[PDB]
Amino acid sequence: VSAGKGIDDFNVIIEIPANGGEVKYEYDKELGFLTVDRFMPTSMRYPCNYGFVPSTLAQDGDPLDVLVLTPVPVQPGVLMRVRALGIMKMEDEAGEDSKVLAVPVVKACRAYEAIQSLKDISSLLLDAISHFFERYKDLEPNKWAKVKGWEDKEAAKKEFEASIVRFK
Amino acid sequence: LVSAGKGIDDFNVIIEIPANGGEVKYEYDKELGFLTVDRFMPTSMRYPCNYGFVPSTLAQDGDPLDVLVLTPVPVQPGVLMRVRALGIMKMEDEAGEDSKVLAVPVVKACRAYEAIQSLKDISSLLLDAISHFFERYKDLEPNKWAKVKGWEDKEAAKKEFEASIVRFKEK
Amino acid sequence: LVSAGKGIDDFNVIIEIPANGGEVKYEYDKELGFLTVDRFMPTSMRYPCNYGFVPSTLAQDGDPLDVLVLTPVPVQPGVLMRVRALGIMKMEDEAGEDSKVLAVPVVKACRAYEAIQSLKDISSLLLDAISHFFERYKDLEPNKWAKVKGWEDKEAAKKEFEASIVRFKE
Amino acid sequence: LVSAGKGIDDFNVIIEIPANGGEVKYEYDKELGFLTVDRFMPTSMRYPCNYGFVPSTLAQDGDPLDVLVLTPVPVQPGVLMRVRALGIMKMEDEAGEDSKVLAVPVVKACRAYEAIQSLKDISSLLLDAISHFFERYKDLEPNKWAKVKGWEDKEAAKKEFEASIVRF
Amino acid sequence: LVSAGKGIDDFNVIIEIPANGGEVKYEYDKELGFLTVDRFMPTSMRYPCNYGFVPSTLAQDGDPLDVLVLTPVPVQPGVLMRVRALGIMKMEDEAGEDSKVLAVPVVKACRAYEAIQSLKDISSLLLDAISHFFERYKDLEPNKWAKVKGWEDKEAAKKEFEASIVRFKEK
Amino acid sequence: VSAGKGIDDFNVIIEIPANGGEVKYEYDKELGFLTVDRFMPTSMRYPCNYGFVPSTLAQDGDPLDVLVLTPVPVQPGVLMRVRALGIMKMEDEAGEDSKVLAVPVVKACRAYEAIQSLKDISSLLLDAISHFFERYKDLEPNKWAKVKGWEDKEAAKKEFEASIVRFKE
Ligand SMILES: [Mg+2]
Ligand SMILES: [Mn+2]
Ligand SMILES: [Mn+2]
Ligand SMILES: [Mn+2]
Ligand SMILES: [Mn+2]
Ligand SMILES: [Mn+2]
Ligand SMILES: [Mn+2]
Repeated sequence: VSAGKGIDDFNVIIEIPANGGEVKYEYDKELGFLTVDRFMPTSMRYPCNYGFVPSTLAQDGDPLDVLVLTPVPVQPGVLMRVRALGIMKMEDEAGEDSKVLAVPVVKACRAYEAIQSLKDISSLLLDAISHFFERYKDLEPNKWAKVKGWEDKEAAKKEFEASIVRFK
Repeated sequence: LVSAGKGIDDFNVIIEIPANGGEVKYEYDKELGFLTVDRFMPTSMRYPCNYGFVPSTLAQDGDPLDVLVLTPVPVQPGVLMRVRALGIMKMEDEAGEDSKVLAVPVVKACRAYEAIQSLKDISSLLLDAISHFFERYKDLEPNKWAKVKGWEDKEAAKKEFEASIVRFKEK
Repeated sequence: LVSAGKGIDDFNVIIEIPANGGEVKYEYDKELGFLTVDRFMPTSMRYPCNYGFVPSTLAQDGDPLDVLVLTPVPVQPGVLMRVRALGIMKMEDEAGEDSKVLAVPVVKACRAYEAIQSLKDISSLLLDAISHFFERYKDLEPNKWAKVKGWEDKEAAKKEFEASIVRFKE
Repeated sequence: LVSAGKGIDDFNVIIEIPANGGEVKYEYDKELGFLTVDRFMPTSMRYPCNYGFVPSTLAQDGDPLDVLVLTPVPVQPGVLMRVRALGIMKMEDEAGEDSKVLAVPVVKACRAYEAIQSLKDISSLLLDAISHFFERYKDLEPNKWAKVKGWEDKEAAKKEFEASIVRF
Repeated sequence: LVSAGKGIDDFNVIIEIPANGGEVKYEYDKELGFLTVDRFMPTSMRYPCNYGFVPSTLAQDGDPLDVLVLTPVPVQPGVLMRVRALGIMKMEDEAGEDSKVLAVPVVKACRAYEAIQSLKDISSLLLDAISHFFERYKDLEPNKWAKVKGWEDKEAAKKEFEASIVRFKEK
Repeated sequence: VSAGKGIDDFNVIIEIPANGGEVKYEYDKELGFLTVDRFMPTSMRYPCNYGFVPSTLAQDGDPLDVLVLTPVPVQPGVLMRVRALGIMKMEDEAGEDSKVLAVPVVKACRAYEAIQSLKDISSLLLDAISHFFERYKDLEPNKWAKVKGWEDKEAAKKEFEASIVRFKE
């Protein structure tokens, strides 16, 4: 699967739906199956859809992670075309592991057409997202996470581009 | 790789939208081998039944044959079913004519529907709700519109089905 | 395709029906690479746990080994997971012996079930509800029936497991 | 407090268990004016239709008349609705005879079921599913049994309804 | 006896239908003290927001004043909440006037909507979806009719609110 | 509505269902309605049903808070009979506001019949519960909570009885 055209139109395979999280799925490219990663014994729920960009490689060693805001949750395993608004910088027990924040391309979501950059997102929503990643590992032995903050679309673009070159 | 099936009485449909869904509209991409997001519908309308297509077919629309599938409960998108046609809904939108085959699961899959053999056996109010949905689900989309002409019997459905298999074969 | 896993303590399962599902019975078609509708259940019942099969195995009924998977929340149909067996539900139906392994996610995947290590750690009522389900869910289907012999330990589960793999490899 | 309604073609039902429900059984406490928890049920059985009672009636078992209500979608427990009878399910359990009126919403409330005027209008397969539920849902409790004698017409339903209003 | 509340910036609403619901429509019965079933909708549509009424008010149609309430997530039918008006949707049905106040929760209850103070703060796409719904939701119901005229401002909502209180008091 | 019989069989009116919480309901005794308190900004859900014991009065000025563990979530606004397993001690912005932990009476839930004390509950569940009340007001200015710890049924009973007294005055 291609990574997509670019930062304004790239592909994302959804692993976890908005409002999900009690079970964490991970896509297994080798087997071509959506797989169970872990059951999360906590009261936290994903504030948005969660997935990765195919044909990319982040420092983490996994494909680039993506957070996707949508009007309603998307079924895990589904592929969708999105555009970046910015990027969330964070680190966990493994190291640095930022997540791009995206919405669907205009062709797929007219309701979000007015949302063009990170500033068009309420700080409240960003706070809730940051809060989720700050705390969702609280009850997991040996696991932790710290959100450094948010950066703009250009930062997202750079990490996206660098992610393409790192792949192949 | 997936056959259209045996015939009008037992053919394959891949479900893209579950009954009562539509807020998010999925579409299967044969090239990628993934169910994909087509669009998010901003309208208050919801699909009145399951919606999908017959693999290995080609309608006059240039897209695989559309199929509405009535079932006791909604089916998960991305799932393949065996169905049988009861008839076909004729309509027209901005892109011209279009038709939707109306089907139910084969008897083996749904004994409860065995007595349903034709459009006559479907609640007139259900057929009306299906018509209304397609009449109305494009109301808020710019440069798009739709109009339902009427319903036609199983034989008409059979003709469109057979023809769509031919078009596919010749591609 | 997909291996069965390494052992009775750590093997692969593809989920076909989610816990609390069943109104539609799905089956995974390996030849087509699609989850398919098997049939719609006429009875007003629901699966008491997730239901699936072990890839690259072959039970006596001609299908891969059946597996019942207990999880904190239902798993989406079509998903592959890593599990470990607690025991096996011995049963026969209209097509012969078709026993089903009872499993839970491997520790790595479910810390909440770390303490569960045997059937005896499972609620007695739950096991009863599971037996009752398979005894009854085919009531309104002509010529279909089930008789559950009873539950047996992990060792019974292992032999059945390490026997279905032989049939498949042959 | 709350009347039984106008008649067999239009009477009141307080819903206690929604169609597809059953994992938790509610019952309405008239003395407190609250919907309460009755019991949680282990069985994998789910109610094949909505379940409730007619207020201001008295059945054999000392409780108000039981009603099964078929609707296009489940109804929230604790809600009051106006229904019309199609017939009556005759049955006996370990505590004696305890029939249940089968009903649908009045026409003004559900056009969809307008064509359903009597038991004959109900598929025998749905009746079997309902009968099966009440015969099996107490299986996990030995020495607790249930037997459905069969289904009787609207006139038999009307007799029991009026008889139960008498006792009250 | 539940009062209408303090005023247009803080009044009471009893929710009857949750956002995204509607397949069953409920009505609160003050006389019986029960939420009741009004009707089942055949149309394949869902409410674009929560729907309820202001207690201790009387609209021209003999029922309490209708209110549409936008919230972050659906509210359970039968629940009371404190809201503030943004405007009013003018509409008529088969019998006559049946306008509906549009509201959001008071700031105390919903911080996230603090910046929303007038209709212009609501996306026109949502308002269009709401208007479309009320124009079309009776389409399949016999002897019913609806026509949405447009949106009016907070001052208009206030007028209607205060008058409907007057009517109630007048008996 | 009375508080019920005692610590082993008392009445709870449910306000928030297990797995709910996005809308925080609160029962208004004056109006006789379940009402919206506020919408919760965090991406979290109650790890169990939440409610109160009628005809009680805790120190914060409200009826005694109760957490009820059930096999499935209970509809908000419903009354149920429960039995205490223990009590979660904690302070919030409004001061000491402990919450009794309970399960249904045996008649209502025979599956929980063997659960008689906190020891009988998964420690991971207790941790998920403590964590929830520690964090659920994170994005709420001037609201905060400190869980002191879990205490036994006798502790629960003492608080229960003390809340009865306060209500009676
Ligand atoms: Mg705070
Ligand atoms: Mn990563
Ligand atoms: Mn088409
Ligand atoms: Mn089998
Ligand atoms: Mn009875
Ligand atoms: Mn009105
Ligand atoms: Mn409190």
